[PDB]
Amino acid sequence: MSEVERALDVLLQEAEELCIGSSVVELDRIPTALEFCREFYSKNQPVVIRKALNWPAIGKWTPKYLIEALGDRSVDVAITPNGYADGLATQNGQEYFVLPLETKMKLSEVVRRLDDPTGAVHYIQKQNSNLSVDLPELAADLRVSDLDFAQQSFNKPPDAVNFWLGDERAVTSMHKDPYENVYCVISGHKDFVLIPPHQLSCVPRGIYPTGVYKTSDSGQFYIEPLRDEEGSDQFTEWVSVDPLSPDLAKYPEYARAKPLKVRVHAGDILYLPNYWFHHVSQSHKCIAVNFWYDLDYDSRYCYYRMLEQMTS
Amino acid sequence: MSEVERALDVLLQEAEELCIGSSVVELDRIPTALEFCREFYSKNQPVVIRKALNWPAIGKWTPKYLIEALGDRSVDVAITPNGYADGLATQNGQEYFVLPLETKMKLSEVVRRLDDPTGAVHYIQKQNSAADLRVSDLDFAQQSFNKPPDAVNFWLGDERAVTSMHKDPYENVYCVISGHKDFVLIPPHQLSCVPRGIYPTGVYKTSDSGQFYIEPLRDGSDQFTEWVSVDPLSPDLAKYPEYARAKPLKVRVHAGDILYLPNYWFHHVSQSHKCIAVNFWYDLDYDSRYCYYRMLEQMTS
Ligand SMILES: [Mg+2]
Ligand SMILES: [Mn+2]
Ligand SMILES: [Mn+2]
Repeated sequence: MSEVERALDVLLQEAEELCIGSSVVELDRIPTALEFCREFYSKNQPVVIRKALNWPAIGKWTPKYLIEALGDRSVDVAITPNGYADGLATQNGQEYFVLPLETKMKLSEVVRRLDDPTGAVHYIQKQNSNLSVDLPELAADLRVSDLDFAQQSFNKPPDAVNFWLGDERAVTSMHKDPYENVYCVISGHKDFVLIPPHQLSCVPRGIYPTGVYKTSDSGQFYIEPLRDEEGSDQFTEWVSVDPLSPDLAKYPEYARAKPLKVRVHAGDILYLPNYWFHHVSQSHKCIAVNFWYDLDYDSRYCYYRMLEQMTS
Repeated sequence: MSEVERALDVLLQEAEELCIGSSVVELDRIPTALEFCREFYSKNQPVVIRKALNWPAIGKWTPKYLIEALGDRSVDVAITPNGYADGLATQNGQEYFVLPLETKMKLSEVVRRLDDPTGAVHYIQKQNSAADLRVSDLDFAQQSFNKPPDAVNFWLGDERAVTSMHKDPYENVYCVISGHKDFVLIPPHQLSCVPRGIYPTGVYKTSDSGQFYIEPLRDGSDQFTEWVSVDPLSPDLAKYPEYARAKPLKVRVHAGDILYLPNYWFHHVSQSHKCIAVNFWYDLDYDSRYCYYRMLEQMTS
């Protein structure tokens, strides 16, 4: 055992014994601002609040209603053959991190293609504050003030408000974000697998060549590698494990992770704290809105960077 | 640089660019419980609140008044020859970590011996948990700790009494009643910059002749203690060059001020002569920072 490995062992053993990040707390009532700050924000600890929201959207947001309310405008949509936008796929003996095929099409076309269980996998996943930038009308059916219990801890308005509408086959592969995340399912349900930052040494991460999904004149999908001016591949660091069916012989370290499963239904709120690993699945035609707030830096970020150094 | 040292250098580089724990925040008024939780508790960030308390004590309490109040009672007094209780001391060519000679003498003699610079260094340290204090003024912090104080300690002592650098595993709310207290503080993540050593523990004892000496303490093979080796006021940067990378903070806390010293922060304390203070300890609520700190301790072992 190296000294670095001994230190990582100490970290994991202490966090296990102290029950750090070992569960998703489940509440039936929205907590006070002080409660949220003390018990979840300051501990970097996820919580799900059941049936917290009765926004008008939760009732009325249907694909048909959205087509009418948005005037059937053209929307940006991501397409993959496999359902893994921003995810690993193999071609000609090489594993790539692949970006989705991104295109524009009328919302009605998106919905028609969500109804074809055979064709390519579609997802309105653009994030980048796509709700407030590209679909501001939708904001009228939300009451963001209801999120105050959490916002007072972040102490700033959302840095992004995002809209998700997805196929059942669209899976978000495990990754982390540098934001505090308040996730609100409007219709259907989302299934989360979550892993806390301090378990970084149990999550295998690899450096992969990057590609993008393109389609041939025949409509056949393939991966086009991104190979830049310097000649080399364009590389991306990405989580290597599939949480739904992990290969513990290939990745012994993942045996030491304790992933947490939570399902979030229409009207539920999920607080996903900054730098938590998450893998996301969804019911068919699931609609969700999420609010991202920039993180307030402390020593835990510096420790996380140190862990990245140690596990490199 | 080795693997462990490359990791520590990454830690310190990231904390230096973000200036983590680079300043003791200064406040004019007592914050809300939410403000304190969001800004200070959750960030492990020390803060000093100026002229925050208007307790009766701050006016009344003196050696003279305390005499008449408790009535010349016998009190728990700590005594040292050098003024370094829980500090390092040399004897027989070997450096020891020495606990204080603890005794019980009546409080009128304490005051007499305080202004004799000829004698030993004395100070009173009591853990009794009154009507001259408005403890509710600290609710803002209590609500963030979500439990009453685990201890309330009274302190009265000599300017010669120096509390050497060390860390505590609890949240500290320090309230100065009379005089001022000088703190040198160091963030926990700078542990690798603070040189530590293993020392044989002892206790101070007086002779037939009243002469002080360190009695090596034992359980046989005698006990040992890990203790910080550097003196922050006159550091030896040639003997301890890693300490050049630490960035200590200095803060003076006056009568009526409140200092929040977060758990596991290194601190070296001094004070004016006959300074009086109280402080409230709260047992920490364990989080990821503590686990990282145990890891960091393993890396600097
Ligand atoms: Mg796998
Ligand atoms: Mn994400
Ligand atoms: Mn202390």
